[PDB]
Amino acid sequence: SMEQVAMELRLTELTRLLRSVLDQLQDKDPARIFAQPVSLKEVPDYLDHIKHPMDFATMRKRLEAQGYKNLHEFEEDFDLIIDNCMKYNARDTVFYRAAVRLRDQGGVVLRQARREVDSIG
Repeated sequence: SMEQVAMELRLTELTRLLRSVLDQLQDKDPARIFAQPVSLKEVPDYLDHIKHPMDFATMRKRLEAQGYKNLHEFEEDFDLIIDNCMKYNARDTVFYRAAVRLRDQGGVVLRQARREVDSIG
């Protein structure tokens, strides 16, 4: 149908906007602490601690399959990256501190993204 196509152009454009959001958030992680999944070879107990692991590469795979239906879904995954880290790692660690800084800096980007998603529809 023509409606299915219109719907698909919307999803494509949301994907476009989320790709730019993802790039901006990932720039706030210059140390690349959150770039890839936590290695189960190197942290064998990780899944005993963290039930839903997340990282920027895994988000990017979902993004490119148009797997985010709305900004809320994408923010959920971003928040997992931060929240998982702040639980697994102690306060006095470079990892925990990196997550705090990503959260604080990401806030600004996400605030305008919400406005853009509502505005452009």
